[PDB]
Amino acid sequence: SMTEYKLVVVGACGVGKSALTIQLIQNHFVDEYDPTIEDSYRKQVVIDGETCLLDILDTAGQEEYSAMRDQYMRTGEGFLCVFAINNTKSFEDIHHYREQIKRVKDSEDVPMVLVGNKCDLPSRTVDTKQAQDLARSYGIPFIETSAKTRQGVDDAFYTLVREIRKHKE
Ligand SMILES: */C=C/C(=O)N1CCN(c2c(C#N)c(=O)n(-c3c(C)ccnc3C(C)C)c3nc(-c4c(N)c(Cl)cc(Cl)c4F)c(Cl)cc23)CC1
Ligand SMILES: Nc1nc2c(ncn2[C@@H]2O[C@H](COP(=O)(O)OP(=O)(O)O)[C@@H](O)[C@H]2O)c(=O)[nH]1
Ligand SMILES: [Mg+2]
Repeated sequence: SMTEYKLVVVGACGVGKSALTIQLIQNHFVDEYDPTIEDSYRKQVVIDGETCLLDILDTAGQEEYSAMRDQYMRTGEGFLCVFAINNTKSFEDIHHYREQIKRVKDSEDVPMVLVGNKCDLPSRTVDTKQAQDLARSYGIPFIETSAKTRQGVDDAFYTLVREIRKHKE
C-alpha cells in the first residue's frame, strides 16, 4: 500500500490555513472559504520519487466534538504551524500552537514546519529574521508561502513530509 501521511494545519483565524490547503490540493486561490469549516483533504503526490497520500486536516478551531479531528490529532504525523506575515498576534500565537502539539504527542520532537503565509503582501509586520530565529529555536524548518501566488506552497507540505520521513528513520 502507498504510504499515507495525516498532516494537521493549525494557526490563528484568517492566516490562510484553508487557502494554503485548497491551493495545494486544487491549484486555485479561495478568498471566501467559510472560516468555520473544518474538513480533511487528500492528494496523491510524489515527493523525492516516493508516492504518498497527503491526508490534511484544515482546522477551524470550532467547539463542536469531531471524531475526525480526534483521529487526526491522535494519529497525525506532522503539523503545519501557520502565521500571516502581516499579523503580529498570529505570530505570537505560534508558541501556544507548538505547546498544544507537544501536549497532544507528549514529545518535544514532533515533525513540524513553521509557515509564514501571505508573503505576496507589502504590509510585513513579522520580518523573515524573527521567524527564522524562532524556527531555529524550535529546531524546525521555516517556509515563506503565498497561497495567492503558490510560492512556497508545495515546499511547505513536502518539507513537512521530509521531516516525518527523517523522524521515522
Ligand atoms: C477563523 C477561525 C479559525 O481559523 N480558528 C482556528 C484557531 N482557533 C483556535 C483558538 C482560538 N481562538 C484557540 O484558542 N485554540 C486553543 C485552544 C482551544 C486551547 C489552547 N490553546 C489554543 C491556541 C491559543 C493554541 C485552538 N487550538 C487548536 C488546537 C490545536 N492547535 C492543536 Cl495542535 C490541538 C488541539 Cl486539540 C486544538 F484545539 C486549534 Cl486547531 C484551533 C484553536 C480558533 C478558530
Ligand atoms: N494576499 C493573500 N491573502 C491570503 C493568503 N492566504 C489567505 N489569504 C486570504 O486571507 C483570508 C483568510 O484565509 P483563510 O484561508 O480562509 O484563513 P483560515 O481562517 O486560516 O482558514 C481569505 O480572504 C484569503 O483569501 C495569501 O497568501 N495572500
Ligand atoms: Mg479556514
